[PDB]
Amino acid sequence: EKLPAPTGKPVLTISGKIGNMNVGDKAVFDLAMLEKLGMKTIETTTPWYTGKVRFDGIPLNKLMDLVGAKGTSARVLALNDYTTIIPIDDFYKFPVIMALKMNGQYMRIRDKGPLFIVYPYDSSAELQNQIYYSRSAWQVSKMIIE
Ligand SMILES: Nc1nc2ncc([C@H](O)[C@H](O)CO)nc2c(=O)[nH]1
Ligand SMILES: [Cl-]
Ligand SMILES: [Cl-]
Ligand SMILES: [Cl-]
Ligand SMILES: [Cl-]
Ligand SMILES: [Cl-]
Repeated sequence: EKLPAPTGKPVLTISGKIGNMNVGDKAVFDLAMLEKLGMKTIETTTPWYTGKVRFDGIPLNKLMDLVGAKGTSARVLALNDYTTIIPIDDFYKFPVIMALKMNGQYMRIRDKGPLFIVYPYDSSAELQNQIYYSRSAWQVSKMIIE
């Protein structure tokens, strides 16, 4: 089905090698649109917090299927200047999510919110390294499929 236009203010903008766009050559999502997609939880320890933290968000695998991603990598840009490149295969290899809530509460824009890419770190020794930590971009605003 076609992808609708955002009614609310945009929180995420996907562009690049995508097949489904709603605003020009881009897939723009308001918070409401993101929540229409199924949610998944990740309960894991992290190098940013003490103990386990509960992350609720949308799996990036279904997010890629929704925009019809046809690239190999994803250039993730933070609200300011942070940049990270994630191989799309990570989304199919791992149940990575785009977190919206942390401990059942929306993330504050001042902290990691509104969007935060999280991997299930404690689920695999392989995920316990800087590679995956560096790709866990917070305050996400744009995604470019390359
Ligand atoms: N927005 C944003 N997200 C980030 N996600 C992960 C990491 C890494 O843990 C390291 O700090 C840098 O690779 N740094 C950042 C960062 O600076 N900014
Ligand atoms: Cl809004
Ligand atoms: Cl909204
Ligand atoms: Cl769904
Ligand atoms: Cl390609
Ligand atoms: Cl292992």
